[PDB]
Amino acid sequence: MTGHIDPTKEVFAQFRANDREGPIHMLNLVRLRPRAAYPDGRETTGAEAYAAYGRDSGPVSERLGGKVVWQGQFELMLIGPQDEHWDHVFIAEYPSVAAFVEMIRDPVYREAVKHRQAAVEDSRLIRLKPLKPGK
Amino acid sequence: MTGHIDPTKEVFAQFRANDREGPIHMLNLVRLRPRAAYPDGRETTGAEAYAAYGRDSGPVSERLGGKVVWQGQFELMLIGPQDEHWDHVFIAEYPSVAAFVEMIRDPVYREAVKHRQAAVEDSRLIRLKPLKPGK
Ligand SMILES: [Cl-]
Ligand SMILES: [Cl-]
Repeated sequence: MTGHIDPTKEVFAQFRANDREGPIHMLNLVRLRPRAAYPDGRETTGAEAYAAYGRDSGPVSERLGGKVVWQGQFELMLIGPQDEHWDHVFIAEYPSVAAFVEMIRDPVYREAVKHRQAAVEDSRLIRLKPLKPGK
Repeated sequence: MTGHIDPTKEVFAQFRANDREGPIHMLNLVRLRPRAAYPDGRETTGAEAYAAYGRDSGPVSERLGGKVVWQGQFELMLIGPQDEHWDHVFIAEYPSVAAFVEMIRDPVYREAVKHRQAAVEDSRLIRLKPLKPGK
């Protein structure tokens, strides 16, 4: 897959534009590459690289209010194409758009994400407003 | 569009094949038609048809242990293609694979789902095993 790894500048501007007060839930669908694509040639698995991203970004996220509020192990694409499969599926909550922006501006995060860039073959990051589960 | 609306028979077999004990979380991503595509030709919005699906399927789901455990309003595809957007995004929990199979076999559900078939332009239905949110 030549898939989607990073957000575009235009769409991130849209993210920041919609700054309504309230938590944001970030649904992540991540397909990891078998071999990590670092610029230096280093040879490691996508999983190992994604782990490093996690290890190094965790504290920044935690400090600014991020928390993983749901996580699941992928078992089956019951409706959808079979070429779609995800290795990590989770929802991260942040208490504000501003918290998320501060995370992605953090110098420590900006280094950690270099690992994500090397790790991810394809992904989705869907921004949602949480609802009371009654439609 | 030619999206994915229903599960294929082969993939549903795989779903039933994996009958490990424990709840299942079903992540639904649903894109609705502007105009519902029933056999009748009747004019209703996709939203109206999906409403009817929910209305008539709710009791069956409830009776067999189904519950919506998380639900969100789509705000932005931050990472991914901009043509991907979803009108309904939620996670339904069932206590077993069998509970879910009994739902989709229920004759009341089998009529309700006709509304889903009319409503949905494209969708994903991802089966997950819930994890304790620590990687
Ligand atoms: Cl996130
Ligand atoms: Cl479901």
